[PDB]
Amino acid sequence: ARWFPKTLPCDVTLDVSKNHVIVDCTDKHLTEIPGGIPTNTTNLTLTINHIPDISPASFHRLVHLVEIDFRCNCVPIRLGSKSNMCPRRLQIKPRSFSGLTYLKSLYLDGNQLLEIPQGLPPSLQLLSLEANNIFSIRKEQLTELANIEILYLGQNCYYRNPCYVSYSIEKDAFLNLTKLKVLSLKDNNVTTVPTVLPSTLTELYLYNNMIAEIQEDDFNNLNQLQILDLSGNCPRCYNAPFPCTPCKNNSPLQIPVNAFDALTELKVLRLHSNSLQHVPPRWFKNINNLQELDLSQNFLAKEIGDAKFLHFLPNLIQLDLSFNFELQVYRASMNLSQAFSSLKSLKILRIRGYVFKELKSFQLSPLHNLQNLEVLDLGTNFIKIANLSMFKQFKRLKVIDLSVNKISPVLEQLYYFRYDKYARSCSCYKYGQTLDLSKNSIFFIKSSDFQHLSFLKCLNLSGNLISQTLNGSEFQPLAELRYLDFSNNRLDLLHSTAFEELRKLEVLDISSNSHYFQSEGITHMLNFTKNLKVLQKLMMNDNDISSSTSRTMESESLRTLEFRGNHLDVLWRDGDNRYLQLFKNLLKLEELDISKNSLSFLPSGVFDGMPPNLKNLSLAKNGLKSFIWEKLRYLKNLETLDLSHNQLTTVPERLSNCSRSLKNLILKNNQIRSLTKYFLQDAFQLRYLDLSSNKIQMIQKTSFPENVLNNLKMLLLHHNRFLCTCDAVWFVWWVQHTEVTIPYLATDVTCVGPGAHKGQSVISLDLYTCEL
Amino acid sequence: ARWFPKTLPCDVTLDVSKNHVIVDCTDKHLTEIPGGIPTNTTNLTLTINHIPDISPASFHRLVHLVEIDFRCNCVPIRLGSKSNMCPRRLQIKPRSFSGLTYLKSLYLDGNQLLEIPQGLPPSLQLLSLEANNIFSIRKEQLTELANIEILYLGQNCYYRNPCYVSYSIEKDAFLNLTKLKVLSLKDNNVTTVPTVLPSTLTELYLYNNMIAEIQEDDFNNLNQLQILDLSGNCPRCYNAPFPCTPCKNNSPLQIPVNAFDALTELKVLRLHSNSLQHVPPRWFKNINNLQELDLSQNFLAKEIGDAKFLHFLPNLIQLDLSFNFELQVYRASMNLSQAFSSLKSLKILRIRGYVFKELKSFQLSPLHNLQNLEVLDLGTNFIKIANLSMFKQFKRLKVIDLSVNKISPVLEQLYYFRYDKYARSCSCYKYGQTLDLSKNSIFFIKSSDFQHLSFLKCLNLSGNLISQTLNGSEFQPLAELRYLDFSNNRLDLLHSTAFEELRKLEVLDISSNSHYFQSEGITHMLNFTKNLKVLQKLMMNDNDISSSTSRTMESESLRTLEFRGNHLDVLWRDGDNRYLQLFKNLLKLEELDISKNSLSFLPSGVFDGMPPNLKNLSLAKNGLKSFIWEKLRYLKNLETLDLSHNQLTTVPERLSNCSRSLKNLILKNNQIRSLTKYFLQDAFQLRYLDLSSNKIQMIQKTSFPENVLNNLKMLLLHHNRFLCTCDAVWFVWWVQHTEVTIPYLATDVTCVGPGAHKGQSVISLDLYTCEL
Ligand SMILES: CCOc1nc(N)c2nc(-c3cncc(F)c3)n(Cc3ccc(CN4C[C@@H]5C[C@H]4CN5C)cc3)c2n1
Ligand SMILES: CCOc1nc(N)c2nc(-c3cncc(F)c3)n(Cc3ccc(CN4C[C@@H]5C[C@H]4CN5C)cc3)c2n1
Ligand SMILES: *[C@@H]1O[C@H](CO)[C@@H](O[C@@H]2O[C@H](CO)[C@@H](O)[C@H](O)[C@H]2NC(C)=O)[C@H](O)[C@H]1NC(C)=O
Ligand SMILES: *[C@@H]1O[C@H](CO)[C@@H](O[C@@H]2O[C@H](CO)[C@@H](O)[C@H](O)[C@H]2NC(C)=O)[C@H](O)[C@H]1NC(C)=O
Ligand SMILES: *[C@@H]1O[C@H](CO)[C@@H](O)[C@H](O)[C@H]1NC(C)=O
Ligand SMILES: *[C@@H]1O[C@H](CO)[C@@H](O)[C@H](O)[C@H]1NC(C)=O
Ligand SMILES: *[C@@H]1O[C@H](CO)[C@@H](O)[C@H](O)[C@H]1NC(C)=O
Ligand SMILES: *[C@@H]1O[C@H](CO)[C@@H](O)[C@H](O)[C@H]1NC(C)=O
Ligand SMILES: *[C@@H]1O[C@H](CO)[C@@H](O)[C@H](O)[C@H]1NC(C)=O
Ligand SMILES: *[C@@H]1O[C@H](CO)[C@@H](O)[C@H](O)[C@H]1NC(C)=O
Ligand SMILES: *[C@@H]1O[C@H](CO)[C@@H](O)[C@H](O)[C@H]1NC(C)=O
Ligand SMILES: *[C@@H]1O[C@H](CO)[C@@H](O)[C@H](O)[C@H]1NC(C)=O
Ligand SMILES: *[C@@H]1O[C@H](CO)[C@@H](O)[C@H](O)[C@H]1NC(C)=O
Ligand SMILES: *[C@@H]1O[C@H](CO)[C@@H](O)[C@H](O)[C@H]1NC(C)=O
Ligand SMILES: *[C@@H]1O[C@H](CO)[C@@H](O)[C@H](O)[C@H]1NC(C)=O
Repeated sequence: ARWFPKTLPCDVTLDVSKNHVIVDCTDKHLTEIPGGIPTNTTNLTLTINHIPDISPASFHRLVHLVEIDFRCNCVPIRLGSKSNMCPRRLQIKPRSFSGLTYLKSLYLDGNQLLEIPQGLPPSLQLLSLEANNIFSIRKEQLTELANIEILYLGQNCYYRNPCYVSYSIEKDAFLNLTKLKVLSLKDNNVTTVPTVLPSTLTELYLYNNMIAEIQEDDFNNLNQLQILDLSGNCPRCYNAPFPCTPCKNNSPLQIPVNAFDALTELKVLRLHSNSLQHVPPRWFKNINNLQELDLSQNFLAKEIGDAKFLHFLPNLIQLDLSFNFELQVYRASMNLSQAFSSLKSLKILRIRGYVFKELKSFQLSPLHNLQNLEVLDLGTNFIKIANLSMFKQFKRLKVIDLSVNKISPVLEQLYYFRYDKYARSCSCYKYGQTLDLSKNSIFFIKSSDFQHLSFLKCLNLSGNLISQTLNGSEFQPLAELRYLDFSNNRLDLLHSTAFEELRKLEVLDISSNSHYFQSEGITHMLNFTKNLKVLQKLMMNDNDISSSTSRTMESESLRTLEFRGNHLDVLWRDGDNRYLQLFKNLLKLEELDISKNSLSFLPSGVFDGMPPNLKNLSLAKNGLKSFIWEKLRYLKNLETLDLSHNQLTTVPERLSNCSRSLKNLILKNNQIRSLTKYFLQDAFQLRYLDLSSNKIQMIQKTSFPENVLNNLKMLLLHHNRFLCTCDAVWFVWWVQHTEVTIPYLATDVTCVGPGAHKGQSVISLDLYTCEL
Repeated sequence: ARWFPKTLPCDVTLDVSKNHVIVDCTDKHLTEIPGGIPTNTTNLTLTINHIPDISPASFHRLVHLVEIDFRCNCVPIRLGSKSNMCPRRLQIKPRSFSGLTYLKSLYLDGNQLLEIPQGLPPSLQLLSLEANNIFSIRKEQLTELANIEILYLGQNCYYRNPCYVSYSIEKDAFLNLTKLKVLSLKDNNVTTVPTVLPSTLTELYLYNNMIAEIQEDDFNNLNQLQILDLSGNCPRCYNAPFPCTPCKNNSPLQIPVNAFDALTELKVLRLHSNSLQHVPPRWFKNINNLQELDLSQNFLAKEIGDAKFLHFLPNLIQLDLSFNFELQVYRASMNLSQAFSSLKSLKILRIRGYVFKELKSFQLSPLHNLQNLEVLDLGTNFIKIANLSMFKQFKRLKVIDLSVNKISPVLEQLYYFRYDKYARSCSCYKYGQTLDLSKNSIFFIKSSDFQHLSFLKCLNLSGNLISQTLNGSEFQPLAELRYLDFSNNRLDLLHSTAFEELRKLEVLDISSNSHYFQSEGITHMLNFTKNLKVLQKLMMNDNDISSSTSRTMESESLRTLEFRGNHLDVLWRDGDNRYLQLFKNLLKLEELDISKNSLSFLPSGVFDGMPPNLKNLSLAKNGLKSFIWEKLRYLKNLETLDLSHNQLTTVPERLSNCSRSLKNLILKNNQIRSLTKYFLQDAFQLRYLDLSSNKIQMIQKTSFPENVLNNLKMLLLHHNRFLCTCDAVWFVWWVQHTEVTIPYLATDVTCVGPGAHKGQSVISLDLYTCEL
């Protein structure tokens, strides 16, 4: 169907609309730029290869290049692979870029460049050189960047990439860059705010450096600036998960009361981890459009009880005061000043790590009339006592986050403590008001705990110590709850009435409640689903279920059931019939996940026991060694069948005879060593076939008739054991000229033999000697 | 060093003392008995193969045979492989066994035999036919077994192997078996005790059948009988994890009060799961040597409060009353009759599954002066309340097991519910007094909870809900405790004084306490070990540890540290120096397990940081892709290094030059494709080398100097990718003629090629074509 196979080990994409021809050679194990990149090419990406040099030959004919992404061909030793270290830094010849008169972006991050490449074209707007070894910026070396708008110079001198000296910036070095809009000098061992900066700046990033003092003429001319980040200068180093040296005498970063007076257009000010003990109100008189303020990881515990500066922040949308506890203090309560009530625009308020024992309703009084307050995040505070009913006054909020506390009767997992949360590399909220009580110490629950909280749409009890026999009496106020996360508890299904009070329950997660399922003789009423008339999705993963008092689960509403990580192999012990219909009366079940169930075989009758409308069935990761494909005829609405990561050695003789409906067949990571002679014959609804990571040596046209292959949206065959003899002539030819999508022709569709062709990719194979 | 290689795919062993030449071909995928079995063979095992028939040729010359183990060559389909089902039942030709004049044991279990094989020689003493299809026993078919003493006929008719009729035993079928001592007819659909049985019987197994009544004279002549098992006739079927049919009206097994009057010699009486509601004292009038009584899984709850039959059991050693609770009752307390006090020889009392809310001290008073009580087992009782100090009156006991209860302020896992716990296939007690509180609902602890338990040597709190900051005040009475299992809790190491109260603690398990290590910003004092001056072994597996407030763990006593399943990869982030000596001041550490720590490379300084007496180091299952072997010289006492299940591709050029001490090198399950030219040269300390499951094609003699091979206790080479060309001539000759121990030369030391030799064993390879 193609006259000319593409040998090029890169994805080539066309945007005729944006007149962009995108060549992506990310991570293709290249040691030189490939030959034959399309002449018209605009976007060329070579990230994560081992190309040792750039020279005028490199970009060649590619005079239409508007972006070169040549990152991480020589990553700093502590940041890159230690099994494939880069031996000598990237070498950039003179004259390598001067010819590309249209070049608008040059990414050279992570190549151990010692100096800024020069001879760059006047079209250049973005220059990225993060994670190199450039720690002296001289103004003459920036002449070439007259038109530059975004300059990334960070991470050239920090603990993961040390330069052992201070960062040096010549006076006024960036001033004649009259179009510079974003300047990043983060993670650089900078000692002073470089002056004078061009007034064009909208974004200035100076965080995680060694700046101890702000002079007040540092930001005199930054009247266009919108983002200022001074975080991590004089860091608060307690439990730092990276090497951290605070400023001497525990000094804060010193910012004169008026250093921000020119920042008329400042929208976000990040002063995270500056060891601040006060926030002088005078900082903020001339910014009255500030919307985002980060004051986390300082020493502002008492300042939180005062905070006169809040009165000057009426347009503030986000305010972060997390981790300001003073070391070794366990406050009894939270003293929030009334000044918080003047934060009329406030949508996001986060105060993690204040560390106090009791939260009572009055201490949140300053927030009672913040009419757009959407998120109150009080996590990681070791609160032991809280009347949950106090949150009736916050029916308005979208998320009340008490995660990680000690109560008893989405941000990254390393977020507040990560060194550079913005470092570049080479959930039930949608249902409505959410109260997150996850990772707490609630050992018992009763309906009263939730009085005056009827409005809740999603409730998170994940990771508590709830080990009680739910009989439908524990959650009665929560008449609108649609989502209950009950995972990582010890649910005791003694009563088939568990959870039935939640009459609008749509999603129930009782995954990882294996405690009681792991001990013999305990009763488990699995048919409790009969009572949740609205339930749509039930997750009971990793429960170790191997016995059930009830022989059938019943639901008229349930569409998806996650039953992964249990012991259906024991429930379906060969000879025991009693549970072969456990799922039959889930009448609108469309998706069943029973991967990870040790099902080395499926008893006869499992398929007949499946509910009538099943579309998507996962039997992955079961150690399946045999499979009676013919019993798929019982699965009359089956469209996706996932047999990945098993021990299957054969495919059916006639897939067409096993199902008239199957669309997506996933057979990756099995032991298949060859296909049956007429495998796919007349399988006209087959659309997706993953056979990757098997042991296939040959594929003849008998098994892959082209009138079924050619309607495949995708066809995965990488990581097999292909034998590229003259007997393979049709498969090699078909792989070379098909329009069907086959991922990884470059890196993993390969001959294992014979000898001559070993490790050679099938797409590059010349089999002319088979035709003499 | 051998002139004649052993090609036979079976382990051949010699016992010169007992004149046993044992040939073990268990599970060698045999389709016929291998050729060349030694003529002297006495013990031949062919279990789990696919040998389709036995005929006189089978053993033709093996006339010294004393035992043939020919089990599971045709397992019943519901019991056996579905991927390699047996197609046709085993066929035994006439006269196949009559020649083996010394045959004393014949195992033919699991071959779908239709009839008792005939022609057996009169030497035969043991005959096993479990899991066949022989369900009609006729007196004529047993004449041949005149000298028989042990007869296994069970599992020929039950739910995993159905015969669809009742078992038939001809009247007096076994009477003329004048030497029969063991008769087993378990799992057979037997309906009546077969009569008359020979009076030689010492053991009779009739369990899991359909016997509803014992006749008064069924055991009249069994005056030599020692073990009677009538369990599972009229089963109690509640929560049965197998198909279970009770007797009509849930009636008990009916046993006349005088049925045991001849069993003067009975030591073991098993009446498990017989739906008994009373135990008539009259049963035990003439049994005065009973030592073991199993009364579990009945309806004897009320009887436990009465139990006049105990007065007739002064020699009883074990009594099991487990799982006798009445359905739908949650008794408030346990009523044990005062008659328990007449059980003076009692060593083991098990009453699981009585189901009561409170255990108070007065209720165990019938046991206070049982002077040989060693084990009291009260697990799986849903006890909600128990004052632990009551066990001061049981200092004499070895194990107090309150496991799997609901207390708050070694047996099989399926044991009382297993169908046939004796079905045949084809820990801190040693420290002293043990109180097992594992799998309970103890969320908070304090010193008084253990008042008057100063004697305890081991405490199991595994799997409770303890989520508190231990500061060394919680265990203060436990002055003699040597072992604390604290696994599966939520340990909070805020204080480095945790556990210091346990001043004689030798083994501490805090594995699987990952909860608080999973949230950022929490303080974890890993140096709490300085305070335990006798601690020998610390397990902290699977805690997900990735951050630590203390930089060094300190101990003067610790020998073993299990640190598996954590995130040393994060702690030792490349560029972060601070934790590279975390184990350095554990001065007597001899064993470190830091497997499963995501260590894809080891930062420089890890080996230098290791404590000075480290002998045994596991870095298994880390995704290790590179390894600087030379740094092993920092481990001056290294003897065992485990690098198994990683991604290593090369071995060092000279292992001897990397370590002067290394004895055991485990490199299994890596990506090694070849050995260095002088790999093992002068490695005079090497004793054990595992190179199995790699990708090795060739091994030359330079790499395996024979003055090093001859000091190997073992050398594992199976499952590589050996290439049996003429270039392999030395390795094929050496494997065939060496005396070094190599497991699986028969089964998994195999050629992948070239062509002719694929799948062929190296030991069988004839390379004369390489010498013409
Ligand atoms: C024996 C194996 O079955 C099993 N399986 C479990 N999963 C389970 N859980 C608990 C449990 C215990 N205590 C606190 C909890 F939160 C849970 N129990 C004990 C129990 C036994 C019977 C009854 C029946 N009710 C008591 C009665 C009769 C009915 C109403 N009357 C007051 C209630 C509880 C369990 N027993
Ligand atoms: C977030 C910082 O790190 C961290 N790490 C943990 N692991 C942790 N655990 C708890 C905890 C709380 N309450 C119940 C529990 F069972 C555990 N807290 C809160 C806390 C913080 C400080 C102090 C120290 N105070 C100063 C003293 C001694 C004590 C009282 N005196 C005034 C005590 C408790 C924790 N805080
Ligand atoms: C940041 O700058 C400081 C000071 O310029 C560097 O510290 C010097 O490092 C060398 C080599 O370790 C020492 O001999 C000097 O005494 C250090 N000077 C001071 C003042 O400490 C430091 O290495 C730089 N940091 C990084 C990550 O490169
Ligand atoms: C044990 O014996 C009973 C009868 O003694 C067998 O039950 C018969 O099975 C056939 C086929 O399943 C039925 O058509 C009969 O109605 C059954 N008879 C009775 C009285 O139930 C039973 O199959 C045997 N059990 C096993 C495991 O083989
Ligand atoms: C291609 O490069 C241009 C110029 O840097 C950029 O604006 C555009 O978004 C890129 N498009 C793609 C698909 O990479
Ligand atoms: C509930 O909290 C847990 C634990 O923090 C989290 O993993 C999970 O995603 C939350 N549930 C939802 C539905 O977001
Ligand atoms: C269910 O059990 C709870 C205790 O968890 C109890 O308070 C309640 O009365 C019970 N509900 C019913 C309907 O029996
Ligand atoms: C579930 O099945 C059990 C049978 O053991 C029955 O007692 C109970 O009423 C059933 N409950 C529901 C909700 O179907
Ligand atoms: C060999 O067979 C005899 C006869 O049954 C048996 O007593 C002995 O234990 C067997 N020895 C071994 C090592 O299998
Ligand atoms: C438990 O009994 C002991 C006597 O051994 C007594 O000292 C203690 O007060 C009792 N504790 C409780 C909670 O009843
Ligand atoms: C403690 O109990 C648990 C669970 O019952 C068990 O796995 C563990 O082996 C026990 N600990 C010891 C030291 O035997
Ligand atoms: C240790 O903490 C416990 C609470 O777990 C408290 O009762 C006790 O007073 C504390 N003792 C010391 C010495 O800090
Ligand atoms: C553990 O190390 C910490 C370091 O912060 C120290 O404060 C504490 O006293 C140490 N504890 C012990 C028992 O050595
Ligand atoms: C080394 O340690 C492992 C446990 O991690 C143990 O299985 C093995 O026997 C030890 N080897 C020696 C020689 O002590
Ligand atoms: C390794 O070999 C070199 C060269 O013989 C030698 O100088 C060095 O001492 C050796 N190291 C060890 C630890 O044997």
